[PDB]
Amino acid sequence: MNIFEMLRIDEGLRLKIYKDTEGYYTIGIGHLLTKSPSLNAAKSELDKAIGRNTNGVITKDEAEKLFNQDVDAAVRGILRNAKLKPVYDSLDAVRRAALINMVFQMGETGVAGFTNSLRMAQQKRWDEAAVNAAKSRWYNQTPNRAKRVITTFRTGTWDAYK
Ligand SMILES: [Cl-]
Ligand SMILES: [Cl-]
Ligand SMILES: [Kr]
Ligand SMILES: [Kr]
Ligand SMILES: [Kr]
Repeated sequence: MNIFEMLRIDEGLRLKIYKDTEGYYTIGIGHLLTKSPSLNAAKSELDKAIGRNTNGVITKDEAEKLFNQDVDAAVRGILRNAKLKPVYDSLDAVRRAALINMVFQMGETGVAGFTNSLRMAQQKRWDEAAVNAAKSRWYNQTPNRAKRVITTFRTGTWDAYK
């Protein structure tokens, strides 16, 4: 199991523009197109992303390309975030994956806000931090995913993903 496999399980794969749980236009493997209501806006954003006239549909290949990019940007964002980088570096590899997952899903920003947990996470207080992260809109909104991610973070194993 690795980060790609993990997020691929958590975000799925859709070839046609769809709305996420939040109702935002998205495509591929969790590739948010836009926050705007405009499906037109969304095709435009899509076209620009792919470099062609998609007409709201991409191939698998295209989807995996956005995904590679998105994973990559997620990692690089972490590493340029001053709050984040140090937690990251302190982590073992499974746990690092958990952090990247959250960052991909919520942004450096949304993640920036788990300060209380993350501190505990920097401290190796697996249980404490896990319980605190649970007190989050994040968890209440996508409890099953949230659960898998928090378990991975806490245990440092992929059990949740088997
Ligand atoms: Cl893009
Ligand atoms: Cl979920
Ligand atoms: Kr955390
Ligand atoms: Kr955690
Ligand atoms: Kr966490």
